[PDB]
Amino acid sequence: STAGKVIKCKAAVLWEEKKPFSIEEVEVAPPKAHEVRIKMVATGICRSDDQVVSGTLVTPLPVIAGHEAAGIVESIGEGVTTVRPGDKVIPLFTPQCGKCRVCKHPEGNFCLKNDLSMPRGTMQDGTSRFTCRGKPIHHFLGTSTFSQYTVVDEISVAKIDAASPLEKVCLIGCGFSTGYGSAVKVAKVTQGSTCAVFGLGGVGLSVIMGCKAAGAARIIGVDINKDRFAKAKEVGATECVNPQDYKKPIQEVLTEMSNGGVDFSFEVIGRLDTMVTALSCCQEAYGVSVIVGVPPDSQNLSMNPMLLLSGRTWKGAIFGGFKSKDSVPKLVADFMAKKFALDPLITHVLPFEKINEGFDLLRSGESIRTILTF
Amino acid sequence: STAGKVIKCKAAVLWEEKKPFSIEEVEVAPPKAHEVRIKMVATGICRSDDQVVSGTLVTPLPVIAGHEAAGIVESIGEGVTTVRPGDKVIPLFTPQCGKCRVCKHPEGNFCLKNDLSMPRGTMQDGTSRFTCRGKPIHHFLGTSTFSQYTVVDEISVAKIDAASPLEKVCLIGCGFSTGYGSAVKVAKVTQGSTCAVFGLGGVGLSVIMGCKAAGAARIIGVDINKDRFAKAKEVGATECVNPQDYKKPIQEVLTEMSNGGVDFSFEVIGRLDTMVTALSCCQEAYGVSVIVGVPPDSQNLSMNPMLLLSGRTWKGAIFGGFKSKDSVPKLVADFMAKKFALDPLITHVLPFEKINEGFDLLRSGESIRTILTF
Ligand SMILES: NC(=O)c1ccc[n+]([C@@H]2O[C@H](COP(=O)([O-])OP(=O)(O)OC[C@H]3O[C@@H](n4cnc5c(N)ncnc54)[C@H](O)[C@@H]3O)[C@@H](O)[C@H]2O)c1
Ligand SMILES: NC(=O)c1ccc[n+]([C@@H]2O[C@H](COP(=O)([O-])OP(=O)(O)OC[C@H]3O[C@@H](n4cnc5c(N)ncnc54)[C@H](O)[C@@H]3O)[C@@H](O)[C@H]2O)c1
Ligand SMILES: OCc1ccc(F)cc1F
Ligand SMILES: OCc1ccc(F)cc1F
Ligand SMILES: [Zn+2]
Ligand SMILES: [Zn+2]
Ligand SMILES: [Zn+2]
Ligand SMILES: [Zn+2]
Repeated sequence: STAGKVIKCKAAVLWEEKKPFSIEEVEVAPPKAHEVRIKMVATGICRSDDQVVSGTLVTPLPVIAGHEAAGIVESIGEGVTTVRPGDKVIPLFTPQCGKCRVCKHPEGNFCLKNDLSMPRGTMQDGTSRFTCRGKPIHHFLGTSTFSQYTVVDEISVAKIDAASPLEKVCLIGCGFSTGYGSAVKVAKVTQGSTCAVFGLGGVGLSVIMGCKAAGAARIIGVDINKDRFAKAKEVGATECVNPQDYKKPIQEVLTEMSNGGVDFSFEVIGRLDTMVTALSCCQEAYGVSVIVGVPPDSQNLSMNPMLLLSGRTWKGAIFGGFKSKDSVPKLVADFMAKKFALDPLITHVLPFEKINEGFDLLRSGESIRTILTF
Repeated sequence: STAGKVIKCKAAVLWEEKKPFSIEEVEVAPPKAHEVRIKMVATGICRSDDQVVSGTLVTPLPVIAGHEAAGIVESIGEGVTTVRPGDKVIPLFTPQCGKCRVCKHPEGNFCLKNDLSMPRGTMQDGTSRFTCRGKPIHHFLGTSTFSQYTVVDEISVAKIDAASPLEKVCLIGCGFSTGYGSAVKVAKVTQGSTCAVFGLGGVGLSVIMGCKAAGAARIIGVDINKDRFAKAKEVGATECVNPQDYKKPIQEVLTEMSNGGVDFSFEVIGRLDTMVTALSCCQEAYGVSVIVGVPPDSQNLSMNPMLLLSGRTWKGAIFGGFKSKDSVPKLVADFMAKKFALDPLITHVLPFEKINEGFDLLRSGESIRTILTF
């Protein structure tokens, strides 16, 4: 008895940059044509959400943030054919319209309907389904998961296994898939190679899982927080180094360790300097470096193009290069088949009402992934 | 008769930056172990040699430049097994030692014995085989082809078909292979794709040849000199554009023409601004951009890493990605079998004695490639 009606529910609203989320009542409009309204079951706290609070990732405010989640369909608008009420689903922060040139390309995944390149913070139709204190609130990446209910366009949701544990597979909505895919699909890590992963938070650990699954012989974790090394080795790092321990630049250390440069490097932090360092540490003639971290808004890096002329390949990707709607159900199935592990990424599980505390664990460095439960 | 003795011959010596070459007598020492002394037959004037004169490409002076050439073995040092006196050969400015990690890698070609990354201007043993006015003269990229005779390490020379027309196949020693391989081996241009090529000199025309060979549907030539357009279309460009004709930046023009960005772009000029423009004009999610041009010494470019994070691939390569000693003889065999044409690249021919006039033709923009005959 909620279908077709406005739902009044709790959501975490970000009214302004550099302020705590405000947990309060919002109104969620019913889904229009080709839209899906979801009751949220679990959502992760991803560094990108903090970057929105920090102002380094720009998107229109006020906003309902959150993009890594899973829930259950409450209702569908007219014309929806891929999910039904009661289905378990994961919102897709990168859509898959299936009709654009990128969707049709065998390698591309950054669908042209995304709200990332030039964020509008609305539904595909340019409007919002959220109201709070009488004011319209923006959506974020077409997902907006920090709410007991959200509405998403059909191209931004995927149906998953009805038996999946939503408090774990929400990670397939961002963190896990991004890291894993950056290794196995974007870099295409090869058996017996040497990999270096800069940044050992939730996404970096997933890159390590991918490098191990691809059969890398050496996976060097790189982080300035040594507290992260233990878990990195658990999931597959063979060695870990802290740049702060050395008197010489880390790229020099890594080139020496790998007898001339690594086969694959990954920047999984979001800093301009580590992107160049990661590039440099890969072997100059055949090395490949993948940018995964989201850089600060509007800032350019500076680099010497001879680093590329010698033969290096540099690339970046969103969401591990996975075509989202095709891939997410498959990843959940693979998870149910024990093909990979999600527990090592989860360090804290908190009620949704503790979202601010969850963000504090992330900022302090205490957590890898905190999952919020509704 | 000359075996084991010093040979006195004419060479084009560059005593100082920004000055004409001095054609005068030099002394060329006999080859030491694993060295090969070559009587030169033809050499091309490549933009890189002019960059040495300009000082934008740094290597120790005074020097005998020249690196795109063919000739006939005059004598071999002790232990040489891959060429013999009388064989036709092409010197390799990127060596192939066959032993280092890069030589052993299936994709790499920038052998660690190269004299390009940290140029010393000598033979592999750290010394010079050239004397002029009683002073030692530096080698260039282990080739030094602007001389009637040169001495090269065995790893920097390839034996070619004894019936090869040396005044045409010298281009396989640089210009043609670099461009053609940049398209077919490095970028891996696909059938039906859209390519954009920045710079329509000798190497850019070779990239067009490779794109056409690979089956590209559209090949867009980009150059500020419209006099280059006719020849570009002759070798396969479908359209040519001069950035100076437009009010908007050329990456916007190319993105418009290609309905969202090109599949493959190539920077074949050597400017920092065009490397970034070329990267930008490839499609944001799956585009590939290859840097072929040689940038000014020690200068960094500035770019926004979001260009990569969306999915673009950026890479560069030396000599078309070709393992040099393995590939050169195969490229010559293919030329002899009419698999590709070299004549369209050659616009002028002069005797070696007119090398300065040859450089004037390149600098004025009149020539594509001038071949010098000894
Ligand atoms: N490309 C995408 O689709 C995508 C998806 C998810 C996340 N991201 C980006 O990935 C990055 C990683 O996200 P996360 O959730 O793992 O973040 P996180 O904060 O959990 O991990 C960051 C890690 O980097 C380390 N670090 C910080 N500064 C460092 C330095 N100078 N040198 C070495 N290590 C350093 C930190 O100690 C921490 O362990 C963020 O920028 C995030 O926005 C991108
Ligand atoms: N990677 C390698 O192994 C390798 C090998 C050979 C040459 N190179 C480099 O390749 C580059 C091209 O060599 P080339 O012999 O073809 O040179 P070239 O001078 O014959 O051609 C350069 C072309 O660029 C055009 N151009 C100049 N400025 C431009 C601008 N702003 N926009 C568009 N077009 C512009 C010129 O008009 C000209 O046609 C040089 O930098 C050279 O050193 C690299
Ligand atoms: O973590 C989700 C995410 C991924 C890429 C990006 F550029 C912004 C963003 F929010
Ligand atoms: O044209 C030969 C050549 C190729 C690449 C480079 F970096 C320098 C150089 F001289
Ligand atoms: Zn699409
Ligand atoms: Zn995320
Ligand atoms: Zn080698
Ligand atoms: Zn050259």
